[PDB]
Amino acid sequence: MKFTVEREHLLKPLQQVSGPLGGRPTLPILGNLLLQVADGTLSLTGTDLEMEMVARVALVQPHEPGATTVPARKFFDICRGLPEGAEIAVQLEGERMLVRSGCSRFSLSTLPAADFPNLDDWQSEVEFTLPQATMKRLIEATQFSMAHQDVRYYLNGMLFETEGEELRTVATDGHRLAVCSMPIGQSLPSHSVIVPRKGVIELMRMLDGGDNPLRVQIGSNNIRAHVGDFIFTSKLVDGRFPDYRRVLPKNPDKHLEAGSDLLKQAFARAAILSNEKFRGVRLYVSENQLKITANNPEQEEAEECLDVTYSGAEMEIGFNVSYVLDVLNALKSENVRMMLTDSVSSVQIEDAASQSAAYVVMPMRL
Amino acid sequence: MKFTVEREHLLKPLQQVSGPLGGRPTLPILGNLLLQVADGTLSLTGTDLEMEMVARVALVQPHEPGATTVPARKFFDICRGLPEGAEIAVQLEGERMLVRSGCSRFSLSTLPAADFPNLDDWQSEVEFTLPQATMKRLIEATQFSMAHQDVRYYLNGMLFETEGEELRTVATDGHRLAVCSMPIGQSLPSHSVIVPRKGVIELMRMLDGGDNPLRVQIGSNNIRAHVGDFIFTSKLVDGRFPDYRRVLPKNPDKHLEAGSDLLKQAFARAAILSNEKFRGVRLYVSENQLKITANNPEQEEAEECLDVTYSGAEMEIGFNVSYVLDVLNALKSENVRMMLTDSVSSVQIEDAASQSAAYVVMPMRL
Repeated sequence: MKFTVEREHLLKPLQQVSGPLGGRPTLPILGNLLLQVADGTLSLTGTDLEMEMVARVALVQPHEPGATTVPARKFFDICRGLPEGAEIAVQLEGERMLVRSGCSRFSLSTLPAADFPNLDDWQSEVEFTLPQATMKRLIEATQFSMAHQDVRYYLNGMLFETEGEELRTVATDGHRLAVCSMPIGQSLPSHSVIVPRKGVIELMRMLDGGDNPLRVQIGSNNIRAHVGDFIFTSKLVDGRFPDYRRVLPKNPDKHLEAGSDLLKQAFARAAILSNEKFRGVRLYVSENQLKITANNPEQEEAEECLDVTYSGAEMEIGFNVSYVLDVLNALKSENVRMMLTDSVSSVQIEDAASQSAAYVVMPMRL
Repeated sequence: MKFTVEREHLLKPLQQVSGPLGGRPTLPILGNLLLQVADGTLSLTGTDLEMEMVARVALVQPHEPGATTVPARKFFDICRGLPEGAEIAVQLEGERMLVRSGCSRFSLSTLPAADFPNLDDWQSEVEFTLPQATMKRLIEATQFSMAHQDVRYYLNGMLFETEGEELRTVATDGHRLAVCSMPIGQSLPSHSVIVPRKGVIELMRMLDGGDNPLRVQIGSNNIRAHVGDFIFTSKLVDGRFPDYRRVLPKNPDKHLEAGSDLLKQAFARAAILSNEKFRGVRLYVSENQLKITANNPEQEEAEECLDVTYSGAEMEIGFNVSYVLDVLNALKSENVRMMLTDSVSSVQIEDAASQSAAYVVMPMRL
C-alpha cells in the first residue's frame, strides 16, 4: 500500500474519522484508523463498534492498493504538525507505516487491516435527502434537551421522525422537551427511530452546512448519513420514546411575548440567587408586566421586573431556571413567545416568528 | 453604608479583588469581599490569607460611610449581568446588602466587616517603580519554569532579584531554568525574594501594560505592588533559591542559530513519537545542519532535518522535548540561538537578538 496526498486533502478526513474514537480504547485496534487504497481512492475508517465514520479521498498521485491500520492520534498529529501545503508520502513496509514529507520522516506501528472491526451490512428501509443546514438546525434546536446518562436509556439520544414530508427531531430528559420540524419536499412513510447521543453529536459535527446535500438511510437497526466524501453509520437505540404530542399543553389561553435577550438576561441574573441544586424561580404575569423572583436557602432574594406583551389573566408559576435559559439560548431569535395555562401546567416556548421549534418546560413547586 | 457607581467603574475592580478567592473557602468570610466607604472612596478587598488585592474607586455620586462583606461571586455576577452603562445603587440594610439597578433588585447576605481578615502592617525595605509592561515581560519570560507542587517549596514561586539598576526574575523546577533581566533606571540594593506562584500569577493578571507605572515595595516577609487604583500584597516564600549563575553553562563553545518557528515545529512533530512519560529526543549537530530524532517504547521513530547556522564541532545531545518547546513558545522571537558545550552539559537558549532572557535545559540520557 502506498499513496501521496497533500496535507490539506487529508486533515479534515482524519479529523472526521477520528470522531468516534477515544484516547485509550481497551481494545487497542479501536484506537487505530483503517486505511485502504483501492482503485483511485484512499478510504479512512474509524469506529467504536457502535458507530463508524468513513472518509474517501481521491488519489491524483501515483498509488498502490492495500490496507493497514495506524494509531489515529499520532497519525493526525503528524499530518497536522506538518507545514501547510506539505505533500505526504505514505508506504507500508513490513508492519511499519512510513510517512515522509519534506525533511521529516516517521515510522508508525500498525495492526492488520484484517483485524479491523467490520460493521455488519444492513438494508435501507427509509431514505431521503435534505440540505445539511436543515439537518444541522434540526439537531441544534433540540440536542441540549437530550438526557445524559439516564437509566431510561432511550432518552440518551434523539428521536428522528418522518411524517408526511417533514423530518422531525425530538429530545427530552423527562423534565423538559424540545421538538423541531422541517419540511424536506419528499413524501415519507411515518417512521421513528432513536439515534444515540454520541451518534447525534458525530452527525452534527460532520455537517458544515455546505453545498453537498445530506443523504440519509434508515434501516431497522442502523442509520447512515452520506455527505460529500463522508459516510457516517450508527446503530439505533431500542425502546419506545415519549410522544411529544402528549406533552404539549392543551390550548394554552395565556400568551406572553418579550425580547429574547432582555428576558434571558433577567432570568440569568435572578438565577444567581436561586437554589443551587433545584434552581427554582417564580414567574408572575399580569397585563403587559412580568416579574421574576428567586431566593435560596440563605434567604437571599432576586427580583426582576419587565415590560412585556401579555393578554390573559394574572398568574404565577415556578420552574427550573436552567431549563428556561437552555431554551432561550437555543432559540437565537429576537422575540420569544411563551404559552401558559396555569400554575400546575407546563409552559410552551417558541421563537415568536416561527413555529418550527417548540419547547416544553414543567412547572415546579417552590 | 451606601453608594451608587456605574457598572463599568465596578467590574474590573470586582474582577481584580476576586482574584485571590476560590469557589468555596472553608472559612466562609474568605469567599466574601470587604466593602468600605470612607470619604469619597469605595475600597474593595479580597484575600486568601496569604495575599490580598485591594481596589479603590472614586465616588462621584452621593454616598455614606460604612463597611460590610458580601459574597464575591454573586455580587460580581449580578454586576456583570446588568446591562452596559447600568447605575448600581447599593445600601446596607440590617445584615442584608441591597443592590438596585433599573428594574432589578437584589438582596445579599453579609458578614461583619469586623470579621474580615486584616493582614498585618509591615515596613518597606526596598522600593522601586517601573513600567507595567516591563514587569509583565519579566514575569512572562520566566513563569512557565516555576515548579508546581514540588516538595522543595521554595521552587513553587519566582525569585525577584534587584542588583545594580536591574530587576531580575528567575524560575526553575530543578530541571530547567528561566532568567530575565531588565534595567529600570534606579540604583538598587542587592536583594532577593521569592514570590509564591499564586502571587506571581495574581501580579501578572493585575498588569494591563498601561500608562500607570507599577510601584513595588519589598519588606522582610511581604511584597506589595501598587498600580493605578489597585494594591496587591503577598507574603514571601522562605528558603534559599538556586543561583542561576551556577546553572548557566561555562563558555559554551558551540553556537547554533535557527528560525524559531521552523525549529519549534520540527521539535513538535518529533515529540509525537517521543516517550510519553520522559519525552526524550536526540539532537545531532554538525556544520550548518541539525537532525532531531525521537523514538518510543513502541519502536516508532521520528526524524527531522533542518538547515541551520552552526559553527562548532559535531555532537549529539538528548533532552526532554517539552522543556525545549516551553522555551521556544516563551521566546516569541524570530530567531533563536542555542549555546552548547557537550552531550553531558546543559544547553542555553536565547532569542538571537536579545540577551535579556536566557533559558537552561539540562541534558538527558536516552
